[PDB]
Amino acid sequence: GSHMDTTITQNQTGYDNGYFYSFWTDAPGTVSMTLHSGGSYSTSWRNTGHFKAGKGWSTGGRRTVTYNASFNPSGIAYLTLYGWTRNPLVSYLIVESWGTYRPTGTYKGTVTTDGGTYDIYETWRYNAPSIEGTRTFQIFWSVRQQKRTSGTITIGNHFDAWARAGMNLGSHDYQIMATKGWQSSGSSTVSISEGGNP
Ligand SMILES: [N+]
Ligand SMILES: [N+]
Repeated sequence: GSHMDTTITQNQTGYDNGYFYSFWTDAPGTVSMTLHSGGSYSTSWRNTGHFKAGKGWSTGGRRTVTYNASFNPSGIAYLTLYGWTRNPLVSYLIVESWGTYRPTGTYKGTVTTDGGTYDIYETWRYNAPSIEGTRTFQIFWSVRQQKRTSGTITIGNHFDAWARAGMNLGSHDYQIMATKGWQSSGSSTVSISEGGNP
């Protein structure tokens, strides 16, 4: 594209081609995010700490989104539609692919959506970094039963299934198609846009 790509290595957020982006890590210098044209970005990490990087929207909602990804973890990493709510403070992850560790937790059934079935889990995070600072909060999970690296995510269907399982979201903060991980190494290239049939 005409876009002059840049590479981010320090915690930050902003907009790029109308897309909200977020980069966060506790191991600066060991992970980078490259901003591409439109809703595209790449990541690269080597012996990192915690990291999360993605493009999407500064205010989340019941969007139907379509993505395409190259996802290459050597350890614990996820390819995931990732977001936050406030009141209550909740982090949620719709997990499309994973590395050496598949997420698990308190199992609350399944949701079938977008050509596949997802396991539903709730976990808790204690005194951890958040959009509200150091906090204890819920994590809502949908983990696809088979990995994939492209397709359409009907976010509304996950929200509804969680609600039926008694997993209640607050007022939406950001919502990104993220590459997230803990330590080890890897790379990703991810393209996201709103669109596709719900
Ligand atoms: N750690
Ligand atoms: N993690």
